[PDB]
Amino acid sequence: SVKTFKKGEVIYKDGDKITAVYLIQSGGANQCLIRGKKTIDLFQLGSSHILGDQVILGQATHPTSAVATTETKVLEIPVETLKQQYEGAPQMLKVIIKSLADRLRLAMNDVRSSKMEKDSSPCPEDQVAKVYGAVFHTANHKGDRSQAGRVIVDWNMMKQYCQRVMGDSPKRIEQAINILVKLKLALYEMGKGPEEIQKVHFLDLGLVESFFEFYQYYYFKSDLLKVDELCMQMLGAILKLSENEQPDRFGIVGVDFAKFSEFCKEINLNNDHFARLEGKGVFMKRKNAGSGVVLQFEVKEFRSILQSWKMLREIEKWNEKGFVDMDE
Amino acid sequence: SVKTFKKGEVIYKDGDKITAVYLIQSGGANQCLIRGKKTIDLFQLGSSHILGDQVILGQATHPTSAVATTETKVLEIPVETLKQQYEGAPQMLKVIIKSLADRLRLAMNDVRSSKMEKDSSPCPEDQVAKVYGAVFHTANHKGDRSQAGRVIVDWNMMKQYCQRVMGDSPKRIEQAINILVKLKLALYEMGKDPTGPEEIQKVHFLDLGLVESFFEFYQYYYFKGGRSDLLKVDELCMQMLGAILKLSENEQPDRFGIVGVDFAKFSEFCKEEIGINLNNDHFARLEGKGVFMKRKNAGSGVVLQFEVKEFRSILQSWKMLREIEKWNEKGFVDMDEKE
Repeated sequence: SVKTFKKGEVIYKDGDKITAVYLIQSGGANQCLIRGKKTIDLFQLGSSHILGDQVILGQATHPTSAVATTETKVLEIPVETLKQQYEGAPQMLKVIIKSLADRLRLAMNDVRSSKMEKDSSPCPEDQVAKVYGAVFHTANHKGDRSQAGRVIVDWNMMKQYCQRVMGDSPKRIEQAINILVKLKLALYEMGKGPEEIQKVHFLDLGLVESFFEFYQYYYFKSDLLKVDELCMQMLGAILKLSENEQPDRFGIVGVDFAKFSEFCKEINLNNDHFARLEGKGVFMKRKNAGSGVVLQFEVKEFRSILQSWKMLREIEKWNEKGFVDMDE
Repeated sequence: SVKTFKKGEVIYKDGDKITAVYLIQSGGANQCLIRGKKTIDLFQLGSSHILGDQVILGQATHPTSAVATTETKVLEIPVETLKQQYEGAPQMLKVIIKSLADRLRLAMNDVRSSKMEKDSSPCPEDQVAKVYGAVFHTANHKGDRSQAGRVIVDWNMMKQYCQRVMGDSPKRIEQAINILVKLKLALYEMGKDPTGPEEIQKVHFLDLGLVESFFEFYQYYYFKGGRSDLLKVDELCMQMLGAILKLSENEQPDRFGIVGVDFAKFSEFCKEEIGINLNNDHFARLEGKGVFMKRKNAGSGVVLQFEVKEFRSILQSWKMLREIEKWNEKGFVDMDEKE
């Protein structure tokens, strides 16, 4: 009997009685604590690991939760089989196994109590700039640059550098670069029984530097770093509307109020939506022409603002959930 | 046979080959890392635990030292007894043990890792390469290069970019740059704020290459493994390296960078200047610190080949390590020490 779990499926929840013992034959199980919508990662166990062996200690309940990180095939072992095979082991191996499991228990205890002792959140407000900063400088100093504008960095050669020289968890680093690839700002070269990432391609570091400079500028001194979904929806709606208009000499593209008002209804535009938009950074140069009022603006400004807003939105998605989902 | 240790006795030291395996029948044994005066307590095991069970998975050297915390009685078990008892065990028990011990290693590393975050010392070890990697990069990416040979950085901009993008307390950054200034590798442009005791306005980095060399050295030797004594700057080794780099100062290197020094002159100006006869033991020390040399019998005698760049960078990094130790002790960097 082998059990096949799909990616993201719950193998067992914290508190459930151990009905069988799973030997991971392929894939990966994330031992964690599913906490409402947040999922605090504990450990990642690949093949030849045993889940639910706590029954050796006489335990009846799973201490942690486990989630499949990939299609995970495990071998189902009857609990009493493992029980009677441990009870019938030579005395010294019994002592060694009890000691090992007991110490692992204790270590699991401090781990859970520590991971929750501090860091109330994945990506704290005081680490956004810092984190990406790390990424940037790493790719800016140790990356292959002889290509058409993309910077290639060995995955391990970054998991090292960002953790030793920059002081950043490789998990948070991977999640930030995951946000980058989800916004088609970066790419993942993969390969290598198992399949792992070998390199990472950064299409554009400039945007990364712009983002962390902007975040560190507003955060260390806000009403702009709170991304309002309505304002983003409006910014993205007007950006598409102004996509065809001719860029001016100074680069000011206007939009007739008629089409805009209609689009917004796609609720009812008034000056309060304008004011809510103002506090988010985007300013509208209102002008009067024969066609009525036209909302002139610079595209070099509004495009960058929408980008940084998408960045902040993905960071909020990272904080609310605990990780970055790239399937949607 | 049962061995009875008194409170304080060392059951074994780290690095010692496991010759025996002790089953704690009573008492307790603290597992730690004895390094001179500093003692890093890791984990404590009482009765019904086996010390030395790591030999199953092929450790063959003790990962940590073990000291008895009270009167402790242990049963001595031969290593080959346990190894043969394990190799003849069912494969199910083997995979159970392997998975258990690997998961225990993972959780132990997660505990030791999150404990070093609580370090309150001025410049923790695991932070050294982070502090300079932060200083260097900032000065390398925001510094004004108008004056040749040096990189000028505004002081407030330096502090802010280190705190907000590199995540470093401005006090620690200031003390690291103090170490830099003290070693003639940086300067401090003094201005008068609107308030006259003067005030740091800008910092001049005379040599960022040395900074990168040092933090690469440190990141490469700190995260290596259990052998973390390569960072202990040995006064005996530093004196000898300074002596040999003072000797080989008028030699021209070829495309590899190597220069020579008469083994004669080296030993003679080593005994008559320091006070020791050069022998094979001293070189066993500088070899374990990172100082390797090529001996070749050609012409006048045995000549010692080494690239001056590597040895001078190691000497500067040794200065750095000694200053970091002084900083950790005093709490600041006395820029007027003057050894």
